[PDB]
Amino acid sequence: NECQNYKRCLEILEQ
Amino acid sequence: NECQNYKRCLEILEQ
Amino acid sequence: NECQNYKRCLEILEQ
Repeated sequence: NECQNYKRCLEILEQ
Repeated sequence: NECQNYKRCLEILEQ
Repeated sequence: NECQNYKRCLEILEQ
């Protein structure tokens, strides 16, 4: 997998 | 998506 | 769930 959703969540939550 | 699992993991792992 | 993918992404991105 590409970590796409992980990165989206990281950007939104800032943690 | 809702980042539900991401948040669960973040809370457990504390990082 | 096991947070396996979350942990992989965390290790790669280092955040």
